[PDB]
Amino acid sequence: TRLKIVTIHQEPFVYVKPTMSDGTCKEEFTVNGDPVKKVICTGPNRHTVPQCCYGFCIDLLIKLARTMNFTYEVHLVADGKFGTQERVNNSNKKEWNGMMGELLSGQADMIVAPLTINTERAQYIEFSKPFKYQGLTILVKKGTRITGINDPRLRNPSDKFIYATVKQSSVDIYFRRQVELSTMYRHMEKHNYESAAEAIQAVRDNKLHAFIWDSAVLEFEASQKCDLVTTGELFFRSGFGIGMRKDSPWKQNVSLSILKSHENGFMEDLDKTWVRYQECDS
Repeated sequence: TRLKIVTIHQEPFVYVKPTMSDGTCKEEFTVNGDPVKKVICTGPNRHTVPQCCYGFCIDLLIKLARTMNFTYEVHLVADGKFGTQERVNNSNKKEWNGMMGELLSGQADMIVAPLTINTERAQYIEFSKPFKYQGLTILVKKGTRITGINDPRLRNPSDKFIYATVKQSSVDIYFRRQVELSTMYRHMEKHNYESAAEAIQAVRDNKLHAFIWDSAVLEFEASQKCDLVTTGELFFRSGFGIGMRKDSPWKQNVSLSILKSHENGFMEDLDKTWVRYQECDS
């Protein structure tokens, strides 16, 4: 009877850590001194095992479950991707990968993660109203001089300045579905990473010069690591929403909960707990 919730590792929305030797999760406290709420999330470490999950989206999940009175089980997307539609098995048959695919196949009943709301996905699933308003920006090593998405080193691609995004993500599609961005798309196609964490590390290690990704994630990362910065103003706006199959019995109630959370300070408090609370030190 409990909902199968699928999520993905993506700080500060979802942290994923090993359980202690006894199988439980380490007792930690937020910046406010409150216990950090932790849930067991099974997924690849390959090898699939129980792990500890917490963060902005986990607090949101707990709030939704309480408000809507439902039980759940959380697992991390098996292929580690957000989701794009592609031909499979060397055929012309198209299927969605990532969390999108799991939701459509029934492996998941609800996607609770920093999932971007876009038109392509909305053609196959239903989204709640946005639980977070953000956009796209660019992450670079402090010192790198880039104006933004219109910088010549991005518009006139060269092996001297490498940039990329994450494979099978909404950002990949944003560029793929725009002829005006064909040159850029062709460049990133040869450099895209499997996960945001790896791309961010690459920028830090000087192996990737620019990482194009969600501003909610990049601004947090850049604000916690003083060697990393973002290019400032977002070049596109998008929201994160809860994902459900079309004609789901949870759609209306999920959006009602999100509305209330935007109205009473709950969402704002999540930002003060998980996003803006301290200076760089990582």
